[PDB]
Amino acid sequence: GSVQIVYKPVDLSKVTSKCGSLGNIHHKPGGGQVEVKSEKLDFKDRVQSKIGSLDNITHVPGGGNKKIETHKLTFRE
Amino acid sequence: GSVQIVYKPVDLSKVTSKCGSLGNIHHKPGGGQVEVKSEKLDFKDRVQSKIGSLDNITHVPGGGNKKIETHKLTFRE
Amino acid sequence: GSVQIVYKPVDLSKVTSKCGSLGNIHHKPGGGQVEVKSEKLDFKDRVQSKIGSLDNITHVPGGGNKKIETHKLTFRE
Amino acid sequence: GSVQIVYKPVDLSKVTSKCGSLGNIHHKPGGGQVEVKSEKLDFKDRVQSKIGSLDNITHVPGGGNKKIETHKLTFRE
Amino acid sequence: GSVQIVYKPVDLSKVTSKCGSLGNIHHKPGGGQVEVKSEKLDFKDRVQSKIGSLDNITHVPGGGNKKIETHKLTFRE
Amino acid sequence: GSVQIVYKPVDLSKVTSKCGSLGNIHHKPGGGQVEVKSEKLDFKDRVQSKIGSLDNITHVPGGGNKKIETHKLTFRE
Repeated sequence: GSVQIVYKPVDLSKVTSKCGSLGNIHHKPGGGQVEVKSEKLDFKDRVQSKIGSLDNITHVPGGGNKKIETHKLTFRE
Repeated sequence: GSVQIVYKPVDLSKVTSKCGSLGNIHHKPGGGQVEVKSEKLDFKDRVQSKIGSLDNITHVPGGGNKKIETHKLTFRE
Repeated sequence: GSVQIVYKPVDLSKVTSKCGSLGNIHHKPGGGQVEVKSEKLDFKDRVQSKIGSLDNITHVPGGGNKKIETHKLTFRE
Repeated sequence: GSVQIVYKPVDLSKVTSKCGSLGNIHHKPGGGQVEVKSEKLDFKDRVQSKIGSLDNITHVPGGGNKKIETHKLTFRE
Repeated sequence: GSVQIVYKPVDLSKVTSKCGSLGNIHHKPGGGQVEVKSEKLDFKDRVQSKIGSLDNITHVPGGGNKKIETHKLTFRE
Repeated sequence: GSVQIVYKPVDLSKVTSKCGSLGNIHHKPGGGQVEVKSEKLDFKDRVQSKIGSLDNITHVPGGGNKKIETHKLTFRE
C-alpha cells in the first residue's frame, strides 16, 4: 500500500486600502474611579488577565489591514 | 490499496477599500465608577479575563480590512 | 509500503495601504483613580497579567498592516 | 418737639452642638466632562460668578453652627 | 427741638461645639475634563469670578462655628 | 436744637470649640485636564478673578471659628 498527498494551495489574495486624509481625531476622556477587592488569585497554564484598569487607546493606522492564515497537515500510521 | 489526495484550492479573492477623507471624529467620555468584590479566583488552561475596567478606545484605521483563512488536512490509517 | 507527502503551498498575497496625510490626532485624558486590594497571588506556567494600571496609548502607524501565517506538518509511525 | 428712641434689645441665645464621633466619611467621585462656549462676557457692580467648573468639596466641621444677626436704626428729619 | 438716641444692644450669645473624635475622612476624586471658550471678557467694580476650574477642597475644622453681626445707625437733618 | 447720640453696644458673646482628636484625613485626587481659550481680558476697579485652575486644598484647623462684626454710625447736617 502507498499513500500520496499533494498539498499545493495557491494564494493570490490581496488585502488593500486607499485613503485621502486621516483628519481630525480627538480623544478626551474624563477619568473615573475603579476599585477591585480580592483575597486570593491562583493562575496556571496559558492564563491571560487584567484586574483594576483605567486605560485609554487612540489607534489610527494609515492602513490597518490584517491577513491571518494557518496551514495544517497531520498524518497517522 | 492506494490513496491519492490532491489539495490544490486556488484563491484570487481581493478585500479592498477606498475613502475620500476620514473626517472629524470626537470621543469625549465622562468617566464613571466601577467596583468589583471577590474572595477567590482560580484560572487554568487558556483562560482570558478582565475584571474591574474603565477603558476607552478610539480606533480609526484608513483601511481596517481583514481576511482570515484556515486550511486543514487530517489523515488516518 | 511507502508514504509520499509533497508540501508546496504557494503564497503571492499582498497586504498594502496608501494614505494622503495622517492629520490632527489629539489624545488628552484626564486621569482618574484605581485601587486594587489582594492578599495572595500565585502564578505558574505561561501566565500573563496586569493589576492596578492607568495607561494611555497613542499609536499612529503610517501603514500598520499585519500578515500572520503558520505552517505545520506533524507525522506519525 | 422732642423724639426719644431707646434701642436696647437683649440677647442670651445659645446655638450649640454635642457629638460622640464624626466617623467614616468617604467622598469618591469619578470625574466627568464640562464644556462652555461663549462670545462676550460683560459684568458690572456686585456680580459674583462661576463658569465651567468641576469641583468637589468635603466639609466635616466638628460643630458647624452659625448665628447671623443684623441691627439697623435709620432716622430722618 | 431735641433728638435723643440711645443705642445699647446687649449681647451674651454663645455659639459653641463639642466633639469626641473627627475620625476617618477620605476624599479621593478621579479628575475629569473642563473646556471653556470665550472671545472677550470685560469686568468693572466689585466683580468676583472663576472660569475653567477643577478644584478639590477637604475642610475639617475642629469647631468651624461662625458668628456674623452688623450694627448700623444712619442719621439725617 | 441739640442732637444727642449714645452708641454703647455691649458684647459678651463667646464663639468656642472642643475636640478630642482630629484623626485620619486623606485627600488623594487624581488630576484631570483644564483648557481655557480667550481673545481679550479687560478688568477695572475691585475685580477679583481666577482663570484655568486645578487646585487642591486640605484645611484642618484645630478650632477654625470665626467672629465677624461691623459697627457703622453715619451722620448728616
